[PDB]
Amino acid sequence: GTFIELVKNMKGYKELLLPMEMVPLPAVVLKHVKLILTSQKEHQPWMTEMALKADQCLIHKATLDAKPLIEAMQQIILAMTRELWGQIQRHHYGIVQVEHYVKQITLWQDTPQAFRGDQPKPPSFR
Amino acid sequence: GTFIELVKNMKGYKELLLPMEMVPLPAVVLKHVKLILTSQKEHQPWMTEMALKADQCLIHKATLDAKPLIEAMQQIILAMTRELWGQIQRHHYGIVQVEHYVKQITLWQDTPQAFRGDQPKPPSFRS
Amino acid sequence: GTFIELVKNMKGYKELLLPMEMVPLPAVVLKHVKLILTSQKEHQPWMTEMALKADQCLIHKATLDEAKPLIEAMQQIILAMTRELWGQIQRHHYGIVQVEHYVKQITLWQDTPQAFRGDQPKPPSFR
Amino acid sequence: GTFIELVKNMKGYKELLLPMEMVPLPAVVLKHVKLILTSQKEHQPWMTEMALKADQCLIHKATLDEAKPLIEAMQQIILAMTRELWGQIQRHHYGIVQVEHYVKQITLWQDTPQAFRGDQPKPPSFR
Amino acid sequence: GTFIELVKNMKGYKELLLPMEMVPLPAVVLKHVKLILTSQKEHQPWMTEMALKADQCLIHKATLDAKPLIEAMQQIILAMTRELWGQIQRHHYGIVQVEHYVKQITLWQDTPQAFRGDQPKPPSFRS
Amino acid sequence: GTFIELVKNMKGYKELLLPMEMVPLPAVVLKHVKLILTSQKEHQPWMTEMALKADQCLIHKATLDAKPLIEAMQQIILAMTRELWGQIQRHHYGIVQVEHYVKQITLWQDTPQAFRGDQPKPPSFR
Repeated sequence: GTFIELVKNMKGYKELLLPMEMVPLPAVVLKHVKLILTSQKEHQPWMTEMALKADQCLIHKATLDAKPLIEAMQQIILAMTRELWGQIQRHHYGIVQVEHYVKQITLWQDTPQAFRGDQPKPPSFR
Repeated sequence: GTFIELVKNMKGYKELLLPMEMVPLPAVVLKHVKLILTSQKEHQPWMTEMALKADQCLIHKATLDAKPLIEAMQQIILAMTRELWGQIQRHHYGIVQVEHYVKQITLWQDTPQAFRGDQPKPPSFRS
Repeated sequence: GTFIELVKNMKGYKELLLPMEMVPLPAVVLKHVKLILTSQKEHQPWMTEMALKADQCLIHKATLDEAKPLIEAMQQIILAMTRELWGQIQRHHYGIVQVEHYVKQITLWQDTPQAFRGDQPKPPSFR
Repeated sequence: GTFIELVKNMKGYKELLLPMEMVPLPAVVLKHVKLILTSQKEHQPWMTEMALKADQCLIHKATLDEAKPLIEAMQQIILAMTRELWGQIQRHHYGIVQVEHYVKQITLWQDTPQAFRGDQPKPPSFR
Repeated sequence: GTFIELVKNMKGYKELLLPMEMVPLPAVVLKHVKLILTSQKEHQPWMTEMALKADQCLIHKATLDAKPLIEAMQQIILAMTRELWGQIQRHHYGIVQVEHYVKQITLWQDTPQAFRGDQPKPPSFRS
Repeated sequence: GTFIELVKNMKGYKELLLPMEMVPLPAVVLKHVKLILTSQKEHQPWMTEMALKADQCLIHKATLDAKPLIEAMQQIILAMTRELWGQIQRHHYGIVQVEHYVKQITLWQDTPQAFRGDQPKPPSFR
């Protein structure tokens, strides 16, 4: 995964992916995909990326129907699901709000529990 | 493939992926990713998207190092390269030029081989 | 800390050391050093000193990762550096006045008996 | 020095490290720390960081004053700190531009063969 | 090759050297050097650089007139011609045009042979 | 080496290479290459020439690990080192200053020792 490491060291880079624990489960994340694609018109390039991304999860899920080999796919599904959910948040809240929101989550989850305070408020559907 | 099928059944859709017979090998495609990512400044959102797909492809290749599982994964890798390779040409030529170039190949490929003629050349690089 | 004693009498002096229990583990502290450096667009002399200070911790981690007195001595140096590094991160993220003002409230809040503490003080907003 | 690599590409960056042979022994370096602090009348944030940095050396001196790898490791940390402390002393006494400008002349002067070096470069005036 | 590797890992880098499979033979390349150098006026700094490389290549060829030594030198000569030949095209076509022409060959060469198509032509000569 | 002779007979040509004796030793000359390339940004065409030139010396140096054949490489290393050092001087002092400085060196080194006087002052880092 050296490719992402190079980007993470670049100038003006802000992470847009939530921690694995905070990411929803599969399937339920896919439900939001239909609520966006089916409810959208005037196709745009980003809509194809999500479709070409969501369908990969289904193929991996269908593969459930070597165990170390199988374990790799399960991690991949979570990785793709984490990436896929980021676009869903990017679509609802835009891009700027997600940048600030993700930054606060890290601080609240990094400081010791004795001084965290309260979980930061997620952004609004503006 | 239902999700991609829905997108194709839309208005304003423009396919940007070349036929599988023209995409380079996975190793070659990853080579261009490093050159583009390494020689870039002022990180842009699309750069992260390209990197994430490259990371996913690497994991599958490492996993290769159960026949339905093995055979199915190979198809995913080929699809991943096609999606990633088509995104590279957007950076080199441009999305507008890619549409015509992909469209030209389709008519050229669909035309009978007897009178097919010379293959059209790729567009000019983005300035 | 004889040098520190030479700074207490100075007019504009402040105690730039958060409680030892407040700071997280060294690994997490270094993680936020990259984010502040990566996010920053321009350059100031302070970040260069910050970058060098963090680098020393990694060598100490690698170096640490009859000898008990020295092995224990290395840990104390690493922890002390983390507090100083963690102080800069907090002050930059929130502000010098807010951190010092916040520290006094929480420091007194813990001292007050639990039967009358009430609620914990206001955590500074990221601004 | 991965963090340092993140600062080289920055526009306003300079190499703030004099040659190891140029700096004196640690004891002499700490001696001039008091003079700059004692002479100074007002307070700025930089001296507070300088005071803390010097204090760490004294603990290392006391701490240093199968164990060979760690004992040798402590010496390297002390020497590296002295260069950074010695750099600040020189820049403050003479100036940032003069020190960097002077370093290049002397660095090249030594490289030139003795048969054609001539005379040593100009030592910066105390101003 | 560390030094060249460092340059490739920079921003604004543009490779100007063709693949070794396309460079002419060393004798042919030296032929163009004489024509350019002989038919020139108002000596320019780049002219000296081209001449010096040509002189170095000649010495190696004369030296040919120990297998690791002999084999290693032949690789140097081929590299020398590639570096020298790439510099000739800068004078004929131009640096800007060379970048695209070299870039076009890379995509053309990387594209699968089945659908590779006609080889792109060189740019127009500098006026 | 007839190629350089043709250039040396051209109009408006000024030598920028110091005598062999005044040129530093190898390796130490290479140290300045790193201090320039590693400290440089916004790659420029000349930076590639130095890299493609310095690396040749390393290959020749590695060859140390037929003696008339070997002697040829040693002379080549000095020749390349002399050429490589000229670029280093050209980078620090520019081009105009080096032209004048090299000219004075020749006069001081050509006149008899009874009338040389003092070695000319090398230029400054302007």
